[PDB]
Amino acid sequence: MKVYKDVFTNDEVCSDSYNQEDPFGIADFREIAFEVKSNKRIKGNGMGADVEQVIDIVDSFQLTSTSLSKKEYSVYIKNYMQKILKYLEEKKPDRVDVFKTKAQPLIKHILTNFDDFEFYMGESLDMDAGLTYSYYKGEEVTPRFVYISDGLYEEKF
Repeated sequence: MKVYKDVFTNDEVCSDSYNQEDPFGIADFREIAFEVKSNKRIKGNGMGADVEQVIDIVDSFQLTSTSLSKKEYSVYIKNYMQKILKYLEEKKPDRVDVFKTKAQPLIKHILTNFDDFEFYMGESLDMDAGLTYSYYKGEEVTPRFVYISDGLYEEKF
């Protein structure tokens, strides 16, 4: 089973146990991002309850939700993109051009719709590493999680 890890913290944030789809249903963004549909999970683990309802992705990869102002996010994302580009030049130079080119419209899409998102840090809680984005599509009852693929690397157990 293949797992996806943040290139900076090495936290696991997704895996092939989840089917990947086009981010926001936009095929043109698949080149640098993908999304997965989450589902409810019972007792994944305050004073407790008998039936603890959680989101499978969050529980599985031990993600922690985090809130932040739109301005703080714009600052964070500008630096995170530079950090990824620096990383790509050093380890995956063939991705440098697409990322630089395609990142802008994806980020502009997120910013334009900033209030529709929840954000998640991985296990290391590193505010400088990648964030996983979550949103509810139409009238769906569980969220979809979007990942910026160049900020991740693949690993096999």
